[PDB]
Amino acid sequence: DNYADLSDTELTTLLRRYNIPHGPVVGSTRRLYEKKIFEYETQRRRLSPPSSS
Repeated sequence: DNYADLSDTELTTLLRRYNIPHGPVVGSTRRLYEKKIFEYETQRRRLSPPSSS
């Protein structure tokens, strides 16, 4: 998509706009957040658990 142009704000606008379980946006767990954000919009996104699993 474009995880080589956006900056931190967008990460949080992509880790806080969908509400992905993200804590501190640090280097290590930086891609894991810009990477969850991939299926989140191309096959899955929330599908929260209505009953169990």
